Amino acid sequence: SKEYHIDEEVGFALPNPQENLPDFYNDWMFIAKHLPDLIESGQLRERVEKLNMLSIDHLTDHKSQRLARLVLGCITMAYVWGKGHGDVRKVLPRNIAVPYCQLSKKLELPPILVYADCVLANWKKKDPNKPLTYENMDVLFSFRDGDCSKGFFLVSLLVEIAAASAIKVIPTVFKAMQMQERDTLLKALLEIASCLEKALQVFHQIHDHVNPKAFFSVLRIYLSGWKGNPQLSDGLVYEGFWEDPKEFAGGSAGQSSVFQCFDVLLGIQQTAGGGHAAQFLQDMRRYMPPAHRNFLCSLESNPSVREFVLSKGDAGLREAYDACVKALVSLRSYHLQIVTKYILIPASQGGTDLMNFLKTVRSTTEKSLLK
Amino acid sequence: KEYHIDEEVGFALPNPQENLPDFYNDWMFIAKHLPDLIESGQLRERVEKLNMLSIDHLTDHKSQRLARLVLGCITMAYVWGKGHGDVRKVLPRNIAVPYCQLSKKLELPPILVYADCVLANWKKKDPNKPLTYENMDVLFSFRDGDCSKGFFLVSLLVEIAAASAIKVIPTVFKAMQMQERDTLLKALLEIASCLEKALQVFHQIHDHVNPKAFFSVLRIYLSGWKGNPQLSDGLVYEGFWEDPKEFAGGSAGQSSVFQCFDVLLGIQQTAGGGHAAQFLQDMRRYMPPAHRNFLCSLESNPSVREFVLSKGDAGLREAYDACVKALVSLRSYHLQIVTKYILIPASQQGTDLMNFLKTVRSTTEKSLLKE
Ligand code: HEM
Ligand code: HEM
Ligand SMILES: Nc1ccc(Cl)cc1-c1ncn[nH]1
Ligand SMILES: Nc1ccc(Cl)cc1-c1ncn[nH]1
Ligand SMILES: Nc1ccc(Cl)cc1-c1ncn[nH]1
Ligand SMILES: Nc1ccc(Cl)cc1-c1ncn[nH]1
Repeated sequence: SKEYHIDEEVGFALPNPQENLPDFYNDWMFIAKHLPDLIESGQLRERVEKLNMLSIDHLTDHKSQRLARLVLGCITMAYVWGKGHGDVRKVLPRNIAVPYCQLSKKLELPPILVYADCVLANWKKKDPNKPLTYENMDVLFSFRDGDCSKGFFLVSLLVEIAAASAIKVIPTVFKAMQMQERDTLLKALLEIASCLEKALQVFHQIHDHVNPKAFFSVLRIYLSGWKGNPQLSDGLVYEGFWEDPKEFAGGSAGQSSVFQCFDVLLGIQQTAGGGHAAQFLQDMRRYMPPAHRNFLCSLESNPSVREFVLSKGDAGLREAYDACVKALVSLRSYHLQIVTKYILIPASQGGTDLMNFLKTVRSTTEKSLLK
Repeated sequence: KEYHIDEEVGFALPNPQENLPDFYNDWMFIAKHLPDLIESGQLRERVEKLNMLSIDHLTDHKSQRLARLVLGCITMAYVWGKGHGDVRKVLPRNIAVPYCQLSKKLELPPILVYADCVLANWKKKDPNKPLTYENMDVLFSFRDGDCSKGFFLVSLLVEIAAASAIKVIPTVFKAMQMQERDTLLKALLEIASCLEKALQVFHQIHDHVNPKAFFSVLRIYLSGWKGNPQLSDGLVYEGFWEDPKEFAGGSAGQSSVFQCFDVLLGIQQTAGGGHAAQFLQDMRRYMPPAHRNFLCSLESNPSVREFVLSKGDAGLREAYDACVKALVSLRSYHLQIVTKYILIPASQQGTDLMNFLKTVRSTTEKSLLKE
């Protein structure tokens, strides 16, 4: 595509993100890399309260401003959720609060671990001269041992890389519509469908590397935020930045541009209506990087691929379009079954509005089939 | 460009349609005699006796904007009735279905919206005269003595005064990239000139609106059903949705030209998770699609604010500040209007309203070039 910071190889992810900061900031990363055994010992909160306020004026490139936001975001999650059994810190220490916020609002992100931090900037290749498989990859940061966070972040990133392969044929879709290149558009839409289809096969790998009683009971709590949470009723205080507490939702895959872009490409207005789902997905855009909003906004301001394919009466076109929407329905319906496996049944051993929420998005997707 | 802009009237609808196809005479009669039907108590009767008219005989965009305006005023008149408290909670099928079908086609919620009752609700008496209050009028009003002509036309007149600055928005972004310091100064000054002229047109609101008529009559018919005690969980659109849906009443926050200058001047009115940032973002779902595409696409370009901040140019900075100073004066003068037309009439039988508008103005003066 364009300078929207989209890689041809990994798409919206950060290509080969940085693992080490300037040693100026080694006080920070010492904490982050040893979080699994700093939380167990009741000494993570104390060592955070010890650190003195470092300045953000020495983050040179963009790749280490991201790495900094990941470290500062992972510490912030570990500090406020503690061991994970209902002990909550409602005020973030001053000497890490204002470094987190000063950086965050220079990348136009909210001061909390978002999807682009802990997934897109949170990976590396085992052998740098090797492909992109679950074997040859490893996550840079985890919360506590045995939380399956390496499985969760990676297979989510792997299908992100899988679907993002279709991003570089989006410009083909829009210009085939402009020059009336029917055959090109048809092949373009078919290629998009093959990517969303194989992004579902990569999505099967979650049964192998994430365990339900693990995800629900440890990794869920560290990825929660302080927006509409009874544990942090009025939000979290960023000491020294805002005197009042600020609310921010936790990390979500709805904060991925790849996963929202195909809905606006195919003309599925998932943001239309006053529904809680249409509202959530819109709010989650301000939790995406700025170049990633501008890409979704630019897709919105293009002629509807749907209404174009609708007007042609082309049974070939209308099947290639229906192929893409069937791939999103299958993904969302298979995604519904794992929510039964990884939230519903673990919670058994309120929560019914979650399935309604997701079924709302699936139904709107499935109500966009042409024929 | 293609954002459906007008050289003279801007984001307003250029010379809207005054009549619909005689197929829809059943609708047009109810809208054109809205005060008489409500005054006699026979409006809800003639709406229930309506047959379902297919929206298919509405081809032109202008004939669809007129129908949205007609159906919207009838809808507002049906729900509120006499406006004294006896509200209807179910919108009859024979108007709810054509309403929602048309709203779907135009990507707007099924409720009366600024783009209907201001941008599409006006007429030029003499085509050879200028766009002045004595040359213009409205198409549809709610009650007798509701001062609908004043409120809508003063707003529409202000919208045109500010839209005269939209044509130099590409000049500002052209000059920033080609590094043309002179024309960027001239362009910024021209923007500040138009905004200060809009404040002068805004003064007419004292002449054609009176506080009692607005607060007691017109304000009622603009109220929606989102977060309202009288319609707890929305409105029934019979035959189109099994469940009631919530939607917000009309607001000038639904106007793009009033949100765009904040976006242009780098004044992030939408950053953070505050109520004000949320409300203004929520209102973009109430603007025409091409109008809300223009807002976020302005967010894509490099920020005019940080560019002026780097150039250490007492000329540039004084010109950039002049625009921000014009917004702060418009927003502060608007607060004197609110207390006259809402707060004071409330005191002859509120705060969260003021604290929103104070927060929005406070965010603008934070953008004054001293930080
Ligand atoms: C244990 C595994 C998973 C669980 C329990 C789960 C659960 C959920 C929940 C609760 C939501 C509601 C929105 C929110 O609360 O953030 C959601 C939405 C969503 N999830 Fe997941 N999820 C899982 C794995 C994944 C993965 C691996 C992906 C993609 C790589 C994904 C993609 C999405 C998307 C795109 C949405 C937005 C709604 C939509 O697009 O239909 N999920 N999921
Ligand atoms: C009787 C006269 C008026 C009253 C009582 C009034 C009241 C209000 C209210 C209640 C809001 C908050 C938004 C909402 O609650 O929906 C608001 C905001 C706003 N008003 Fe008005 N209004 C009046 C006239 C006007 C006019 C003629 C304009 C024309 C430009 C205008 C421009 C705006 C704008 C742009 C906002 C959005 C907030 C902002 O941009 O700062 N108002 N006003
Ligand atoms: N796949 C994910 C990866 C990272 C984060 Cl922070 C959240 C998710 C997710 N949110 C909803 N479902 N899955
Ligand atoms: N919308 C989605 C919902 C759930 C899952 Cl698992 C994936 C997607 C998606 N994949 C590509 N685009 N969107
Ligand atoms: N000026 C307006 C014109 C039409 C409608 Cl529906 C609302 C407003 C307004 N809302 C808040 N302030 N002004
Ligand atoms: N932001 C505003 C708030 C209140 C009023 Cl009355 C006008 C404006 C405005 N006019 C042109 N741009 N902005």
